[PDB]
Amino acid sequence: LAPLPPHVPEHLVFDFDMYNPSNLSAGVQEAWAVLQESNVPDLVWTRCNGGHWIATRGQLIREAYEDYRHFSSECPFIPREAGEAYDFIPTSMDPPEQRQFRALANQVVGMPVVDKLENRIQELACSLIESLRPQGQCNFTEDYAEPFPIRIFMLLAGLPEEDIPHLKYLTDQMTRPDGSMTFAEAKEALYDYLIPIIEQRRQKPGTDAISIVANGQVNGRPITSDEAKRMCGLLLVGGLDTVVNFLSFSMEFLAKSPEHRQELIQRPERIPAACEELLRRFSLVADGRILTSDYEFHGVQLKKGDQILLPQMLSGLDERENACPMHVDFSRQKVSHTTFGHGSHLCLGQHLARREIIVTLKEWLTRIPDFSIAPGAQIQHKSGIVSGVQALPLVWDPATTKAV
Ligand code: HEM
Ligand SMILES: CC1(C)[C@@H]2CC[C@@]1(C)C(=O)C2
Ligand SMILES: [K+]
Ligand SMILES: [Xe]
Ligand SMILES: [Xe]
Ligand SMILES: [Xe]
Ligand SMILES: [Xe]
Repeated sequence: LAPLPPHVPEHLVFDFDMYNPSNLSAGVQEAWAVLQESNVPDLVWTRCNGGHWIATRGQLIREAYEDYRHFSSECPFIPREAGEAYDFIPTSMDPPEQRQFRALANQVVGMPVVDKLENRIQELACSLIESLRPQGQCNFTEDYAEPFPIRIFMLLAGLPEEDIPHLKYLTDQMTRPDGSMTFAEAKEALYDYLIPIIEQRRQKPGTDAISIVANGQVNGRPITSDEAKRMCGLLLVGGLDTVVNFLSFSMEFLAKSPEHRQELIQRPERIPAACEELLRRFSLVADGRILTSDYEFHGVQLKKGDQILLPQMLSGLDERENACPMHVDFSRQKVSHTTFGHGSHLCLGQHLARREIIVTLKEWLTRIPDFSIAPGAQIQHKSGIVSGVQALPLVWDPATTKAV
């Protein structure tokens, strides 16, 4: 616990630990949702992880993401030493500077690229699920959730699959550190990996995502090698952690809810709507901003340099945004969330993520329509910048499946 700063009033101190929150055994989303009980203010300070503000309601989260002149992305991670070392592009830049790098990043993960990968995405999903289907069981996080999105990303980036354990280890240290590595060490290891590859693909340009970034232009002038490395590293982290973790929350839910499986089996055209409602309920990202100056925000004096967590996860769990927010309703009329962020840093990979989610749901429910959590298993979650599921043992009767 870190000393309460002079300017923070005692009545706003809620000691939430974003990397190990108290109620984690109830589920990670439920654990973060304690910040939205009736007694907790819209905006609290925690003395954990070096001390920082935490906006607890959607209205505040949205407002702060919109207002980049006060809430800068120059230092977006907690703790402060991670935020300070964080220099990925475009996330560590504010508009106007940030904008030129988004266009280039859209070339490698945008909707036209998803469209092109659509065949290989469908093929991999079907191939992984068919391999599992006759077994009547799997360790879902390791047997599908990791390989499906990771192999697609490695394909797109033109990187060998033998590199996956190394890269996955590093990305995990940046979002859910286990203590062995600081954020800055993990980041420099990722850069060290990328540097020779970026140099090779600048000499010998190809079709892969690293070539496209490394040989690209930003508003009409050549990207530097340094800029290319800082963008490629961001893309790697996005590719190796987000969808991986979200698939496991979604499948855990479906494994526990037969009526929700039945709804999608009966009406598969609802799968896109169900993806969105699962993105609200099992939102999993929480990063933030740093104050560029002293600023009074919703009755609370913030000091220049203060860090504020603006949990993208919380907005759609907010009762004030969505009635009965812990209930999953595929017919929910207005699904309101900030799962893919908000403002000028809106997720660039969201079209790829939705596609992978939708393809997974359709292809899993076609072949393995009925499945359950393995008898006796208690599923454990983990919290951090991106929250996750430690393991997800599933079982089914093969007699109920169908090869397609
Ligand atoms: C379930 C899947 C995903 C979720 C929930 C998610 C969430 C987010 C969020 C909340 C942000 C904004 C962060 C901020 O404002 O500081 C973001 C940005 C970003 N994401 Fe995603 N993401 C997902 C998948 C992906 C994938 C697969 C990629 C592929 C590389 C990706 C690439 C990016 C990039 C490049 C940005 C930065 C945009 C900018 O700073 O201008 N994301 N993501
Ligand atoms: C918070 C994010 C999900 C977003 C894309 C990858 C991630 C970990 C970042 O550093 C920016
Ligand atoms: K920084
Ligand atoms: Xe990518
Ligand atoms: Xe990349
Ligand atoms: Xe899923
Ligand atoms: Xe389905």
